[PDB]
Amino acid sequence: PMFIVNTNVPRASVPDGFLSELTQQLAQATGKPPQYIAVHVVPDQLMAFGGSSEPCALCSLHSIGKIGGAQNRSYSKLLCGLLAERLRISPDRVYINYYDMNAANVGWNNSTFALEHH
Amino acid sequence: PMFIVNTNVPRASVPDGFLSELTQQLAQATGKPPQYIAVHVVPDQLMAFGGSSEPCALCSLHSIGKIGGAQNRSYSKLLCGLLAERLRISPDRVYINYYDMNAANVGWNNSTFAL
Amino acid sequence: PMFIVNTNVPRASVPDGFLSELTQQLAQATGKPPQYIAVHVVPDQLMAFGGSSEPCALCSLHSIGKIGGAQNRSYSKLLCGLLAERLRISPDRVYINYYDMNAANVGWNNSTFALEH
Ligand SMILES: *[C@@H](c1ccccc1F)c1ccc2cccnc2c1O
Ligand SMILES: *[C@@H](c1ccccc1F)c1ccc2cccnc2c1O
Ligand SMILES: *[C@H](c1ccccc1F)c1ccc2cccnc2c1O
Repeated sequence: PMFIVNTNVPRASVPDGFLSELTQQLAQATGKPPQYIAVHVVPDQLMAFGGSSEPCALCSLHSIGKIGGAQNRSYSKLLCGLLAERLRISPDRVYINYYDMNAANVGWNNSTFALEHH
Repeated sequence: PMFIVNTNVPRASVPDGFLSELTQQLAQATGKPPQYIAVHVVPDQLMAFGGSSEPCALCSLHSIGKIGGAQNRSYSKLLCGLLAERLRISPDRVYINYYDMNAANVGWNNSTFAL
Repeated sequence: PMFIVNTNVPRASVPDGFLSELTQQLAQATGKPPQYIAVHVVPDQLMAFGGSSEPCALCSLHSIGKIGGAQNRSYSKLLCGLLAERLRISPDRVYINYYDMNAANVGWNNSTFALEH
């Protein structure tokens, strides 16, 4: 699982432990061990949301499975809550794109997660 | 809908009004209200296109529907036109990835748009 | 085809020649002419892999076709090898998302690559 946050919030406003908190929370939420989880936060971005440059975030979550209607709603509540609490971004100025990745289309460690066939 | 531009053009070369013009033109082209539209411009990037570092752009447009053959060709004309005029990037050094998003896969305001 | 690398490795550590080597190696691996290949490298990123801030990279490769089981494993070996050699990033701290794009969903030069209908 991989979570990316792009925001116009300044770098100094990103709490020091934010990456670890996202990692732990995403581990719990996805049921995947933390060792698999990647997080990427990009502050100070030039963005508009609804024509306004008030604090906002455009995000993506990639996962192999564990993606879908009810699950995604749960992720949104969790992640909007963290962005609101830690970065002070209103949940209605956050977008999160969810991607259900096929194991064959995720590369890692010189190979992919499609190990079953040649 | 959501549009991202990554370019090696310097931030200083990004004109006042650019984000707003993108927002307005995207609202027009996609038919979605301006309040929906998110735009994100990332200048000063380390990029090569065809092995050359002349001005170029790599872009994406996500949308719930309104993605398709003729529509995408129309978006490309619109967006390449703007990037050429405003950022002086040649249209043949722009790539735009189009994504048709399912509403259940776009999160917003503590939920998704399937709800 | 376009390849993006986001990494917490500092810009100073990105070696002269890196983008060009990516460009030429990707042309070779995809069998596509270099003229088509776009590369984008983003250093100095605030990111974690497994909760650790040791060097890591999150990457993507988009291609119209030439995406699939064996091909992607080959791309991974190639690109992890280059990231390891050039940026000193361990292959097990690299993720690469592969996207098989439809020609109708890739814009270029005022249009797309779907010209048939
Ligand atoms: C999550 C993940 C991380 C980076 C890019 C794309 C992804 F889907 C993930 C990583 C590894 C993994 C191994 C086995 C089963 N599932 C996995 C993931 O969902
Ligand atoms: C590769 C490519 C570049 C940018 C975004 C998405 C892509 F798939 C690519 C570029 C151009 C092209 C022309 C004809 C046939 N295939 C092509 C590609 O795969
Ligand atoms: C715009 C949008 C933003 C991020 C990802 C994908 C998108 F399409 C958008 C926001 C909300 C919305 C609601 C209903 C129908 N379409 C919508 C959009 O296109």
